[PDB]
Amino acid sequence: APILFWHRRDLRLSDNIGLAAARAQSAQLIGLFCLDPQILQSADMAPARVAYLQGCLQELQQRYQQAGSRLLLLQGDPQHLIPQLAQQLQAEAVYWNQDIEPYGRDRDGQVAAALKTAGIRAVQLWDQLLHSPDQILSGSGNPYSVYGPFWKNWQAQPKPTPVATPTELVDLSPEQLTAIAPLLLSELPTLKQLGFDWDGGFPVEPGETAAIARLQEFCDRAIADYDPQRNFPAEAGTSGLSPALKFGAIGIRQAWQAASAAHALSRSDEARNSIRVWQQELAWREFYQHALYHFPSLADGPYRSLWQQFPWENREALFTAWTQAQTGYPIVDAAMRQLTETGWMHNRCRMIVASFLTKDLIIDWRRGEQFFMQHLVDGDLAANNGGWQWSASSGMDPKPLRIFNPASQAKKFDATATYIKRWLPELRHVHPKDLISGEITPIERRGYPAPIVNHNLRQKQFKALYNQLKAAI
Ligand SMILES: Cc1cc2nc3c(=O)[nH]c(=O)nc-3n(C[C@H](O)[C@@H](O)[C@@H](O)COP(=O)(O)OP(=O)(O)OC[C@H]3O[C@@H](n4cnc5c(N)ncnc54)[C@H](O)[C@@H]3O)c2cc1C
Repeated sequence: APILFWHRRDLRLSDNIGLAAARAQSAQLIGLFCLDPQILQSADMAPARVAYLQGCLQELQQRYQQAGSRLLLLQGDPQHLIPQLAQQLQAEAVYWNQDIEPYGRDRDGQVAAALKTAGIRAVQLWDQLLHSPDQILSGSGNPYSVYGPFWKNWQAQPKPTPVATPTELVDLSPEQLTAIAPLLLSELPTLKQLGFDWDGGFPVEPGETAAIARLQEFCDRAIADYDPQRNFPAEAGTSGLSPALKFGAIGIRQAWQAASAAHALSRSDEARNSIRVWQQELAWREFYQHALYHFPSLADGPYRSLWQQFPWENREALFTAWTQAQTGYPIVDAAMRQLTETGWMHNRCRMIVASFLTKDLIIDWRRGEQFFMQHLVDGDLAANNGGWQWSASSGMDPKPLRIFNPASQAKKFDATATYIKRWLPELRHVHPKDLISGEITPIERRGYPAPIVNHNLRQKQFKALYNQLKAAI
């Protein structure tokens, strides 16, 4: 009677809540991962993400072998294959860590129900969050739609520490392997076999080992300057751990512990502040994940009533130029180029290009949300939807109407155009002054396009549409 542990976005053996809980029940612990066609074949899957995922799985296969058992690989529909696998193995139970997204939660409910019908226990525990969505509630027992109060609560809650890595596992026998032979893939498919290609690199190399190494390195040095270095795209001031957190190559308790230890080690007020600021970013992460959990309709698009009626202009040609980094706005194009070429973008840049697509181009932001999901190595529904709702204050933590001025943003966060010239080398000959203002002479512009829109006119247009709608309602 073995216990199966179903991995999804927790591709590591260390600090894994459900895995550690399973090990406490049995040493005959076998891991499994199911390549779900509804996920892998989605038009919203990003090649960079498949590449990172695949790399994480290669290491996980090794970790299980070294631990004493193995990682089973399946390809097909979870609610059909997992119960069948469990039944063929006469599994005592199937464990996994809970999801916050609509698809995963619906899927899990079905798998759990199928397992129950088969008389097999299903244990679903919280792992990817320091505090589950049901632990953080207002005085009236309700979820938060405003960040301030959420943080006040979240910050005061006792923090959990990392759990133990399972050891001394017992592998499946030949007879057990024969019983499940039909449900398994003989080996982990290569990226190319899956029909994907990616050669743009990663913010952090794939796998548990690389993630843990990055966390330690960051907390050992860079984290001390996080504030204000986190604001400048030209600087490598952030952790680059986003895909590791999205796929769980690193445990959230490990991340919190490393930062906490660095804070206790530091004797500098500035360093301590920088570390606290990084820790709060983890809080923002939970704010958006808890929001998606409590208000799943957020995934459908503009949340607030007014925004569900916004008269998006939707000029496809403008959207296309945005996707191809041909907007004529240096700060925006450099950012879009970084995204398509490397699958990652500095947060200040995500804010900048999002504001541009939504406010300047006036394109339904779901188009941008989707493009980001089709290219981000860290593409995450909760954080991505949170970022795009943010571009219009159409969801959680709404703020008064505001429109970023690309030139103002560039001058403030890329004052010497170092980031711009880095991703737009064909403009390295241009003075930072003009790259920031976005006013480049045709001769020095070469093949670089002219601005696709006039910011002042677009800003007036967006405000006019907003004010007219607000009045009509
Ligand atoms: C339009 C838009 C889309 C976004 N899309 C994503 C996305 O698909 N996936 C993703 O994980 N984040 C997204 N972000 C949030 C963000 O830009 C980062 O998580 C990312 O830049 C991570 O870089 P890092 O790992 O170096 O972050 P660090 O600065 O080192 O922060 C550490 C961790 O905190 C979390 N984090 C930081 N900023 C935020 C935030 N604003 N919201 C949620 N989590 C945050 C991430 O897990 C990150 O790895 C989006 C933001 C915007 C404005």
